[PDB]
Amino acid sequence: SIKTPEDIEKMRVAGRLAAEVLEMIEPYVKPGVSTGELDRICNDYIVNEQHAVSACLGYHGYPKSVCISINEVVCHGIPDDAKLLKDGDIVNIDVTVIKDGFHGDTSKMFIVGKPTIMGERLCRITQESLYLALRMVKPGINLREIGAAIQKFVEAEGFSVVREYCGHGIGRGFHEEPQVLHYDSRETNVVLKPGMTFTIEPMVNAGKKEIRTMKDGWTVKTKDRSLSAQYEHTIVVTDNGCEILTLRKDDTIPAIISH
Ligand SMILES: O=C(O)c1ccc(-c2cc(Cl)ccc2Cl)o1
Ligand SMILES: [Mn+2]
Ligand SMILES: [Mn+2]
Ligand code: NA
Repeated sequence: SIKTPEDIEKMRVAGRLAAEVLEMIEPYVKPGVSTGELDRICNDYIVNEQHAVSACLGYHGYPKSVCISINEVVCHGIPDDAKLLKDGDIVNIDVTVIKDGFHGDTSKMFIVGKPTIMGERLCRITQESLYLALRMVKPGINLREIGAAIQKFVEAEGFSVVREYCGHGIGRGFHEEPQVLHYDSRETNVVLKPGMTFTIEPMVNAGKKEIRTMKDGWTVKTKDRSLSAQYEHTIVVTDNGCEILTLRKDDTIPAIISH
């Protein structure tokens, strides 16, 4: 569907709130803190300050408000009061809030304590793959091209792209069409049109692409247990490019990308 100007404004508000949760939580992401408390802090902020609601809580049965994945955990890490961040960890906090019926979806990586070379690199490269994808977004381009570009860049680094998960259209629904693959697929055939709103959220493994789901029915780790990183932004396709709806102060890319 092509969001109307009214819907797009609502997406701007929802996206801003999602981004601000990530900005707000940053100071708390330090050695010693539990992912459980981080989740509590995020939920209180969303509910009490943003007067919004986490879209993840209860989604497909998801138990928490935000997803927090550490190191080898690829995605859907479940916040837990007994899981503490430690020096060297790379942590993804993925937020999705619903405000006035619309969803804002975004995640970023946080480096805890003293960063490790592989960690800094995996995170920087993963974000750059998101960035290069964003710089390609504009009417007429096919999503297949974007997924192809992300994969090419990532694999050039000797990393791999997780295939089981993808970006997605977003709006009044958390996950709407189309699917936004972060790799080249002969199944992908979607030409971008202005007004389309979707996410780009590549999951990149330092090692092999294969994954493993744990036994809590949610946590996903790399099969080989290598590090995995992810960054995500919600965007709206504009007439000559796109507008990042979930941009943060620490983002090193413009909100409005012109072509
Ligand atoms: O960024 C996302 O699109 C995202 C993060 C977590 C999820 C999710 C996806 C499914 Cl299918 C079920 C439950 C959850 Cl929390 O989706
Ligand atoms: Mn997300
Ligand atoms: Mn998403
Ligand atoms: Na990870």
